[PDB]
Amino acid sequence: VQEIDLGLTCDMHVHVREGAMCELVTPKIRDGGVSIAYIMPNLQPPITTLDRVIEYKKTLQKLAPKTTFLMSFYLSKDLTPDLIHEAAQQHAIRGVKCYPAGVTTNSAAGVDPNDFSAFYPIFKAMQEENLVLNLHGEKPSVHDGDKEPIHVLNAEEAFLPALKKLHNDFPNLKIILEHCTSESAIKTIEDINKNVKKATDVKVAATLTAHHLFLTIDDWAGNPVNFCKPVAKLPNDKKALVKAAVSGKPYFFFGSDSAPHPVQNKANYEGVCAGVYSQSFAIPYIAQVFEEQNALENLKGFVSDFGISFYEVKDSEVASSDKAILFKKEQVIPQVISDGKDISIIPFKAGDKLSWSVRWEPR
Amino acid sequence: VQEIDLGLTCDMHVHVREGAMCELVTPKIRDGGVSIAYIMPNLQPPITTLDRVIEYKKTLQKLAPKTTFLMSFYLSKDLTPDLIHEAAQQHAIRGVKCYPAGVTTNSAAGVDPNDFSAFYPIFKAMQEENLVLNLHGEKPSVHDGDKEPIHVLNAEEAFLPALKKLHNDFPNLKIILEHCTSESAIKTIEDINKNVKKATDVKVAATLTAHHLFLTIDDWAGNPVNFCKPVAKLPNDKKALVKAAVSGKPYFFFGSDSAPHPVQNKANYEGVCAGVYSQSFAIPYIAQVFEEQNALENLKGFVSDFGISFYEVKDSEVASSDKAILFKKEQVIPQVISDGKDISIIPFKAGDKLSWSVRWEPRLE
Ligand SMILES: [Zn+2]
Ligand SMILES: [Zn+2]
Ligand SMILES: [Zn+2]
Ligand SMILES: [Zn+2]
Repeated sequence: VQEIDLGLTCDMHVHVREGAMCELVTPKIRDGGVSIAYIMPNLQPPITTLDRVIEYKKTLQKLAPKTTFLMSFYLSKDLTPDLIHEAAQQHAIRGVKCYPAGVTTNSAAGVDPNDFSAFYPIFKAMQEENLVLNLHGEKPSVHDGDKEPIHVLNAEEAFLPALKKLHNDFPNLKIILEHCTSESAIKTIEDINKNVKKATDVKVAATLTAHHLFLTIDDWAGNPVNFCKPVAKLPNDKKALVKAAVSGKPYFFFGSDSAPHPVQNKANYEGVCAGVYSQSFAIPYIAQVFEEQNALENLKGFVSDFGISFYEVKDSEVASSDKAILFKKEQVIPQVISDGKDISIIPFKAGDKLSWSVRWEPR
Repeated sequence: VQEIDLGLTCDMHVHVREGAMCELVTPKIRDGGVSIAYIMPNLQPPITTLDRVIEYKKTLQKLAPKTTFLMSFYLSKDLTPDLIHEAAQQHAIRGVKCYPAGVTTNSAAGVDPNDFSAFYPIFKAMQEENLVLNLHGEKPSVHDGDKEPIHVLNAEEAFLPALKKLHNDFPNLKIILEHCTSESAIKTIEDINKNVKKATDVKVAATLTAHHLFLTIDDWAGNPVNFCKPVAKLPNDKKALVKAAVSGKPYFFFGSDSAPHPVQNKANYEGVCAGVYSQSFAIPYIAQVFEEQNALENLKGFVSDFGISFYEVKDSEVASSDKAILFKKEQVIPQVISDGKDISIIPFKAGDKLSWSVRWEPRLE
């Protein structure tokens, strides 16, 4: 019967796809306890045009009238500085998401993190419009050449100098290292923020998923349902991520990277789709971690305050002022999330018990 | 055509299962270029009795009369020193294979490698009978307690102290660290063999698979068909394995760990079966590596000489004196291996090119 008032919760890294999948999962943002969602653009084809991002947002709002949607473009050679200014001036986007080519779902149209300079006109326009640059910070794999090989376990660490160069070259650009998975990345974000004294001083932040606070390599070795990018790494990495999430620092906040796939796309003998589905119980998953760490006092900062501050979400843009309330009523995660038609998704931690449930309080 | 006479080739780590799968796969030992096969025992139930291992060998010999079968027991709670002596004296087994409990396929009846002491009477009997102790050298994963976490990436390295203690405590026992996957393991096998002058000096050997000479973690992360145990690890590990395989050292030789699974046991969202199926093109896979490494002169040692020497295979045990001839005919690995009934297997490197092919020639002398 214990309750925690989390206010206007934020999930700053959401995939809702299109079609019937989108109709199934978009109402789960609210059901999982999230008021505000930052919507990723890696559709097929990626979202790179104004009319597409406008229609997509209106489609989400039709499906969930109480959810606040922040939208993004997919970083691509199709983008122009003029397009960035137009989209920003119409409040059609809040940021631009960068996928390195080949590293994850629908990243074939993505970029080379060896030649980010080709997108400096875009970053310049984003900086002028106070838009956020979201990075999938993994270098593409390479096992040859003059250089130490890059593989799924060190690809994030190998990306960190690209992060530092972007922050150096665009010091007023807000940049997010999305879904951090390595101890090395946590330390880099902390070191970048060494001189920050209030939350509004943060320019470079990192999001943390629910599933990387639980998983290590042992959990997805043999279990495609736990396979995502960046891959869950070693116990020392998991410990560093959990310490960061409960740290109370303004430069870490919640982004689930909830990535829904129909079960048949996870049960492949080759080319398994990467992604973990956590939307249905997003805030309860996080509460489990914060309870185990005796850090529930810091839950609201991680899932509400810090994301709102970083994205400068105004009360005038919220779709609903309802507050998310956690209450300590145990529940069992179902085996599947289904639309009763052709889509079944296996949820993260299917079959496990969670100590907290989430409801909504007006005003 | 360029040809290499590989003679009596051996694959010292073979799974052929039972029933219809066995009927499909056992003929592929010969088709893949292998004369001598060491047959692993992790059946359901595991092979732990004399009559079972005798009847199993008879089944295999019927399916492949020209293949030489060396048999093993599974290291289980039920094994007794008297049974080791009995099976050895009847030439019913050449060794005993140890699976750490829970680490891989049909390992639930296996051991705790943290307390091997309960099996020391078995190892003493094996040592007296000159039987080989085959180790799946991985410690089971542990994430609780206060000691070192163990996970799929360091479980082999974590096992290496256990290997050294067994070698120290049973210095005359032939021991194989099966399917090595880590640079750490290669270094340990190399240092155990620091003072070895000829092949017959080797007491502790290691087998290397075909697929660990190709694969890294990147290749199985989203590809269940490439998932096996021990998992393929980092590029630095694969570098060490390939260098060991072409080293010409007598303490490394070929064991495929070819592990057939029906495709439906790989296309799972959880509990993907561990194992790569390499039998159908076993020797051509290895030839690919030795060619790319410019070490084809060392191929015969890796796939024939060293395994025959370590297991002390005699001409009198040999089911057929046919010689395996590698010839430089490019070929394309199929997408599926099937029996035309209910079984389809995805072979290793399905769809790829191989520079070599294999055929058989009689001994005419
Ligand atoms: Zn991503
Ligand atoms: Zn994502
Ligand atoms: Zn094994
Ligand atoms: Zn095996």
